[PDB]
Amino acid sequence: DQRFGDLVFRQLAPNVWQHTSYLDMPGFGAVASNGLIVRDGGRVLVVDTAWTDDQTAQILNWIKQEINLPVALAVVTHAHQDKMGGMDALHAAGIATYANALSNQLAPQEGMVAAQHSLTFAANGWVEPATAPNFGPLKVFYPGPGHTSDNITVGIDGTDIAFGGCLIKDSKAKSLGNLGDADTEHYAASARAFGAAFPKASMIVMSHSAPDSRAAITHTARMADKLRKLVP
Amino acid sequence: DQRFGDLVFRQLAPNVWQHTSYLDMPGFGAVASNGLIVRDGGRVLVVDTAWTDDQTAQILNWIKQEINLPVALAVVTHAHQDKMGGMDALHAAGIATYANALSNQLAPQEGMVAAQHSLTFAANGWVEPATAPNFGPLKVFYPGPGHTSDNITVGIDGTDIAFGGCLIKDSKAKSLGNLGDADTEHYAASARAFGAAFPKASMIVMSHSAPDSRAAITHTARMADKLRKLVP
Ligand SMILES: [Zn+2]
Ligand SMILES: [Zn+2]
Ligand SMILES: [Zn+2]
Ligand SMILES: [Zn+2]
Repeated sequence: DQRFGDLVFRQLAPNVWQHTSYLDMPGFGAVASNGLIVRDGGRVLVVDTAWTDDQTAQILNWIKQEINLPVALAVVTHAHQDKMGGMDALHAAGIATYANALSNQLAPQEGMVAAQHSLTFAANGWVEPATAPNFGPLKVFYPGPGHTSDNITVGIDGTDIAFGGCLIKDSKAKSLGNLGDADTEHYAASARAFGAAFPKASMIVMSHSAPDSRAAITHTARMADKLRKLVP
Repeated sequence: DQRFGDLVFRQLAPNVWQHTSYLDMPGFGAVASNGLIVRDGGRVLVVDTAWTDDQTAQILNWIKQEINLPVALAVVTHAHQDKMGGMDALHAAGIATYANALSNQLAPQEGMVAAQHSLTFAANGWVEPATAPNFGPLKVFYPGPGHTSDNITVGIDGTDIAFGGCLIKDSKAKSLGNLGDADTEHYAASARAFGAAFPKASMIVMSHSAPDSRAAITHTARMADKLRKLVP
């Protein structure tokens, strides 16, 4: 695990790294958020920003020093601060940014700055390739509402890795979330859709926990299931 | 205002009618649901099905008898029974059907049959015209999650009418109704988006009330304001 400033990096495969940023906040402590960095031939692809523009810049600085390839594009997984808080740093660096159209639509409402481009999805959940030009091994899937209405998901082709973002909870989590933009009705089915979209992923990377097995997916849907009846 | 089988039709403008149908529920008597019929030159456009296939067939029969123009297409406003229950009646009649891609994605989970085509929306909420061919005066807008994640909205060009579907409740409603699929965080902003998208609409048609003034929007948005709670 390479430390770089306030960011931590963990190689998950040749060509794939997890980036982790921390939001240092009173009462709680540091809240971790994870994203991905993927080397695809002669360029780098990033999934998710860090919490802040300055932390995101540090990712880019780490990429420069450790990998020394240019960053072609970033995909951002939904319109929350842990995923899109550093969009300005990506834009300032001349990186082409992508998000779900709905994520761009909601961005202003949240405190976020919108990605430059909007991804669109088929009825099957799969991204319309015309809207995701040159994503290389990044396979982008919209599993349905869950953690959020806009949440998207990313598989990394030629690896066992799939990224659930904040949709999939840890195999030992007890809660699905605190905020009313989680879709309690559909969550379980969204969790499962994700699993069905990347049936070969054995390593399941997520926003707030160390990578886990496919048990995270099962656990997350099960939770979602039991809760559906208890929400006031 | 006219009765035809177990449906009710109400002319709202030259060229525009409200269709009403009823589903007996155990919770209480007949529950009404409203949709639209629009004459555009030499063809008819339909917004929303009735609750059932049979009831939707009667809408077609009424169109035949009262307007006697062919039905070019139907747009459906979200994946719930009152809006999409009659999809099979539309497809058996050879009518081209459209829904939010998300509505089509969610359909199976919801007991619904998917539309034949998927609508896609820009970051600003307006429908991508390439996905909505020949919609004539139908101006389709996705205001953001509210009643449902997938709820869409329709303005009728050259009229004062805007259709909020189940997003908007009338200005005298005691509640926002069923919140099971609702996005409590974004609802108020989605309500307002709708209003901002059709700033000239003075007649606001909705799924479960008689047409109302713009006060319905304000009232809806304000009820929804009371749903956002800060969570520690
Ligand atoms: Zn989030
Ligand atoms: Zn998160
Ligand atoms: Zn509904
Ligand atoms: Zn309804």
